[PDB]
Amino acid sequence: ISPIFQGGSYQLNNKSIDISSLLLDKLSGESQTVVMKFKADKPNSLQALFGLSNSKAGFKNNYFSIFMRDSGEIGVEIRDAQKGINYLFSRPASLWGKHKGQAVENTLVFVSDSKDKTYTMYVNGIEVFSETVDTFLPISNINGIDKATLGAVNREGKEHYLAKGSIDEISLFNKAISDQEVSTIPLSNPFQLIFQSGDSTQANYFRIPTLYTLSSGRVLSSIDARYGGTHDSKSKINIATSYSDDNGKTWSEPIFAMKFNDYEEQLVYWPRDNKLKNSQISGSASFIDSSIVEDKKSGKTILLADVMPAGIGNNNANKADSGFKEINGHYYLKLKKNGDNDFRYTVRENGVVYNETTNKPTNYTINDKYEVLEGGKSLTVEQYSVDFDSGSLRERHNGKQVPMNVFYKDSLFKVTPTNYIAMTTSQNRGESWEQFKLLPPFLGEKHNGTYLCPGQGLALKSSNRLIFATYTSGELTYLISDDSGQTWKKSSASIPFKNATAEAQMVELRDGVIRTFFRTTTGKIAYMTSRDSGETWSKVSYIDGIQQTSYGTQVSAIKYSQLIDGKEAVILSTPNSRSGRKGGQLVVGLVNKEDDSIDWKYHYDIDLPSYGYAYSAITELPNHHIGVLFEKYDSWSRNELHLSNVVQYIDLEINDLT
Ligand SMILES: O=S(=O)(O)CCNCc1cccc(F)c1
Repeated sequence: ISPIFQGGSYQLNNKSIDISSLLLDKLSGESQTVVMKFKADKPNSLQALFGLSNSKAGFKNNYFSIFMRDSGEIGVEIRDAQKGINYLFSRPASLWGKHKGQAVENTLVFVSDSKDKTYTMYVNGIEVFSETVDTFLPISNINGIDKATLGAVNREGKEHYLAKGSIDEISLFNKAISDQEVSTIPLSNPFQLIFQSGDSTQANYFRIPTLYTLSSGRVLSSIDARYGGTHDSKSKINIATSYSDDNGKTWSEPIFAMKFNDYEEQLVYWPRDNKLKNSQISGSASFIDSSIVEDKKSGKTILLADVMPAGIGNNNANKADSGFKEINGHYYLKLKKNGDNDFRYTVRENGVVYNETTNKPTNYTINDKYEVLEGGKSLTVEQYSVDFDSGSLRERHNGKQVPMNVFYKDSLFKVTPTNYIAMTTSQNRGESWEQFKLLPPFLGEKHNGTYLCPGQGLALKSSNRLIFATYTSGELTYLISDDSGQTWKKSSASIPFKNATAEAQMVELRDGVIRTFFRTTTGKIAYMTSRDSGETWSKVSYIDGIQQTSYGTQVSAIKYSQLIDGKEAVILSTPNSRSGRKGGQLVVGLVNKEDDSIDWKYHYDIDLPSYGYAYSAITELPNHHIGVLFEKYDSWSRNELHLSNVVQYIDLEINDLT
């Protein structure tokens, strides 16, 4: 079906455009599709792009509108006072504003389907909502519609929700076009998706992106594949990876680097209403916060992530217990058996499960995958699936058996309910990953483990040294390996905060000189410096010229390979805002070789100051472009939970930044 109306190049300059004559008598039947290509790089706080209204006295609540907010939220209202219907459907963080300083053409498709009683909205090729109702209201079946309007809604003869922007193309159809037909509509996106809803991970949500450029030129990305909405652990989360061999143009189907099987990998539409949005998968083990590095010596890729046993997050993790027991020099994972009230077992050498009460070995062993064997025979547990069919979250057995893992709720032997760090390696640059190993405790038997800083580890250019930053109360705890990650030692660096989420990322300014940038609770990004390849660390300083919120946001950083303005250059990625996670910037700093101080000379705004930007990953692509994979939404805001396809990838050149 071809359009019943088609128009274009409308400038919305705080003055509505009447298209009633052109459109109203074209609308027929109960199903409609609106296709609109529009720009708004300077939107008003709340504005309507398109309206169908009853403009008469006493019918101010009889209208259909497509509206947007300066937060990037998109939505519709469908209202009829006589029918007593006031529908409002929307999703935050659905829009782009600007890319490389030019207004982005957003492609909006809204489908109003009378047969399925469903309203569906897509923006930039992403389905942002699909709502089914019991009582369907066709958009031109509103009582007394007499105006079709661009850039406002006409209510009682006056202009409401006046817009600033432009509509380059608008088409309407007297049909609810299919999901297939929608897929064929040309897009003008400034971004790409690496991970996305419906891909091989089957997670509907993603958080905590990473990027790392490998020596072969392959670019590797890791991420939290988050199943139970966007909630941190406790939840179900796996670590997924994807790579690009063509400088970020295309990406491989994801595989898992770290995954648990105690709960099904389910693509679930997590509820966003206030009563249910804090529903949380409460009995699954999870991985969270990955970080990547490449080792030149072995050629291996190394990935670490936090590990959380069933039902555990940072909120309830046993502080005061590492989960290991010291036996004269060595660290052994503790285990609690079904029915015991204490942890009377340890995993000794060769995975042998050992009874600490009688110093006796058992017939149980723990394999490489942390699965429980009895006499060489693999034990199993029944898997769980989750659903909201009952009206609340239900977690229940699904009839499938999976290998029994000591991180599981249903396991015969269970680890201490605290946080761990695991490592996995790849010998094929991310085509497959090994079974993970737990790192040993670094701060003692009675200290819970540190938290990995997501993003990149650091491979010093002039040596074999590998470093992963981690954080805990009162310090950064750098984990250092000189033997391809086979053994690790810690290097502790005091910071003047208690309990900070001090997510830290490192750059090598020059041989042996490391600057670490980190999240604080002060509203400023901090930094410290090592001049001996991470053995010792300076006191903490703060960057002026960038603002973060009181709670802070992860910051990513790289040392650029090429000189800028004749100087060594560092690039920082972070929100720049004291209010929320928004106003994303890449900030280019030039190093003063007199004292290694940095002058933050260029600020590149990734999109509008009001549009969301949270955790991020940055890398120098082999062609010297800059790749950025980032949460394009406010991942703190309690209004922006459980959004799909907001972690997005862009390609930039240094001349775009400067
Ligand atoms: O600042 S945010 O709230 O967006 C993310 C912080 N997540 C920290 C964390 C890290 C490891 C395990 C957890 F349960 C939680």
